[PDB]
Amino acid sequence: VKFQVGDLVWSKVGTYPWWPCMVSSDPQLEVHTKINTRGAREYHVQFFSNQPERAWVHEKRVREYKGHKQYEELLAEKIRKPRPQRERAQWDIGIAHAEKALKMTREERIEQYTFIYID
Ligand SMILES: Cc1cc(=O)n(C2CCNCC2)nc1-c1ccccc1
Repeated sequence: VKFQVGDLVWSKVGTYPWWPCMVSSDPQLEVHTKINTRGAREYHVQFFSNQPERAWVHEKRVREYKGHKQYEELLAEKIRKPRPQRERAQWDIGIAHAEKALKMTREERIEQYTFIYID
């Protein structure tokens, strides 16, 4: 286990670009990490954005978030894909939250950002 609740990370999921997140406990499993049905470790994350979104993400697609400028180093992991405006706008909002979260303590981030789940 490389990440704990409140850690800031980048997550790469499906068709989405590397996205700023906060590791969090799954609202049902009450764990932030697990071994999946293929035998691989995953982490539970909240994506930073205007709309609350969460996912279980494979450990190979989770990276420590040190700052927004790391994005260039992640793409590298010339021909470049364009940045679709609608997604770019949502990603910019997410990054603004992650940049504010970076200035907080782990306890502050947990208090400030942990989602509330309603049945
Ligand atoms: C980055 C990302 C990956 C990703 O897998 N999902 C899923 C999560 C479950 N619900 C469907 C969408 N949403 C996002 C996302 C995009 C923009 C704003 C916020 C989050």
